[PDB]
Amino acid sequence: MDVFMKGLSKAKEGVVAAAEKTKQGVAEAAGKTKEGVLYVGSKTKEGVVHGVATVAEKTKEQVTNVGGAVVTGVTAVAQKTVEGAGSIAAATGFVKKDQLGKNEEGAPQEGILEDMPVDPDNEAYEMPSEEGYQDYEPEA
Repeated sequence: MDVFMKGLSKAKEGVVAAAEKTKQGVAEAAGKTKEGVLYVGSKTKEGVVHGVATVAEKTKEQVTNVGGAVVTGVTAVAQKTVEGAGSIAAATGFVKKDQLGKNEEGAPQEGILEDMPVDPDNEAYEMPSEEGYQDYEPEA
């Protein structure tokens, strides 16, 4: 599924590039405007600061509520996905390969293989890596 991983990354890259482009365009327009300077906000700045402190306390309480909602979504999504996965496997009938009909076999043959068997097993007890080994002597 290397193609799926590549496609997933491609979409992520597009989203990042789009978000960055929009942010840059907005920042430029926000500073390009000279109306804000003429309008003046120094008086509102002090008012905004007091308002922000009040909002901050209100925001903190709301933030906690939002955090809980976010957790619920994560809990609800993970659980339903686990259940849906099981349902899919059940419908599939847990099959390694999808095939129809029976595999006909016949025409017996005999012969030998020039290439000896790989034999993954080393037929050796071998020592455990837990004991380890010494790379230095006590002398020095």
